[PDB]
Amino acid sequence: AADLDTQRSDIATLLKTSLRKGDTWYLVDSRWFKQWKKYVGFDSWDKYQMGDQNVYPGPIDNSGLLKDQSLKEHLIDELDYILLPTEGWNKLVSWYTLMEGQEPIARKVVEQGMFVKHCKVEVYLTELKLCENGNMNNVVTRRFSKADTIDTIEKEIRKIFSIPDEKETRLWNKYMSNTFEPLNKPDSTIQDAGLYQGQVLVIEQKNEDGTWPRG
Amino acid sequence: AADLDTQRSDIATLLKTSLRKGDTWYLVDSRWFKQWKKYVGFDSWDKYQMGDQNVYPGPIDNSGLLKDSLKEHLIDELDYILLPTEGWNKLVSWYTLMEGQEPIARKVVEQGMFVKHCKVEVYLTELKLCENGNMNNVVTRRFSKADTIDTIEKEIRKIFSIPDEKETRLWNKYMSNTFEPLNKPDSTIQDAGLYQGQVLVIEQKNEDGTWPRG
Repeated sequence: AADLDTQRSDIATLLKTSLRKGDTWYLVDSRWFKQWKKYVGFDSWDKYQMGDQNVYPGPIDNSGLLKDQSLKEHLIDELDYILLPTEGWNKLVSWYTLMEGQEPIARKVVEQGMFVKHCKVEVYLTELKLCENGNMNNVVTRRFSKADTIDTIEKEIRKIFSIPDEKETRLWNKYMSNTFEPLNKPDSTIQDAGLYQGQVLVIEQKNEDGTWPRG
Repeated sequence: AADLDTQRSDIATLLKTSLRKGDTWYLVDSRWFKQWKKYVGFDSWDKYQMGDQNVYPGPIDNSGLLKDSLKEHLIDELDYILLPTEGWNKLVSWYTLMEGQEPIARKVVEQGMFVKHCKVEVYLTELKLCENGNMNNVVTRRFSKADTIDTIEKEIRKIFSIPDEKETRLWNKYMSNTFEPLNKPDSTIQDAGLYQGQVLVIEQKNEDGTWPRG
């Protein structure tokens, strides 16, 4: 076995281990653990029997969490068991053994991705430079919120250059000199579209012909 | 004005005010704000000049933050602190706003952020799986809540030896015999509203190009 004081020290430390999707963690019946906590004096409120061999936990016993080898339903962490990382687990078995006729209870970490909405004070509105294929020198500046959509913008350009509700158009994002990317997701927000301060947007009007002025 | 102890504490809880989309907050130059702090004993480790005129902030001055009109790459907390409407008015009513100056009002914007939550998955989700032509031939698998409809379909395809060539579609079949189409391959089992013991049915397109269920 080990020094009783390092047993609690090391385990105390391993319990802090951070969850990494994929890693394997093991279950330990909360009852056995308590026998082990009492006997190692883990808690500052029950560290009064460490050493007593009448509170020797013996082999690790997980049978409480088991109906068959099959995990009882509605089990709650720190309630019916605690969890340990590969390391801290092996350390426990190498001090006490695993009660013959039982296989370890291994489970995996699951990661759930999600898009949270958070509020910030928009100190800088995104400043765009707007113009039209006809006259590239007539640049008009507008400031939008990052939460504003492309649609909100296209409609603003339309209004600025008095483009008819009935005329078809397309919108181009000018990322770098001589480089044009379409902006064809009306409902995309400025943030989601990756438009940044000072960016040039070019609107193109469809010819009375059907053809586009740019090709 | 108001006494220093209340100025400090008033402003202190106001700073903790919550960010609500559409709300208006006001910028204050850190230069002025650091002075106010010292003048009011805001920071507890720095109360030594509390009430000295040496550190009397003055009227509120944001000209540091302007060009001759907002300077770029200002940082929050470093160049400026932000105050709710009420906190602003208080400061103005205490030291007012320097002449030739307007407040710097900005609004709360809401924005997306991708975060990841992790846990030990103690109980996997059990599903029943079958091929549409054969309903009585049911096979159970246990999946992770993180698995996708696509990952599940692939698995089912193996179980029933459905060569890739065959196109397939997937259904959640309810006790009522309602067939719900699972047609978002990238939804996780959870995001797809799939639950322990539910029944999934894989349907193969006919050779002639028609679907069994139409």
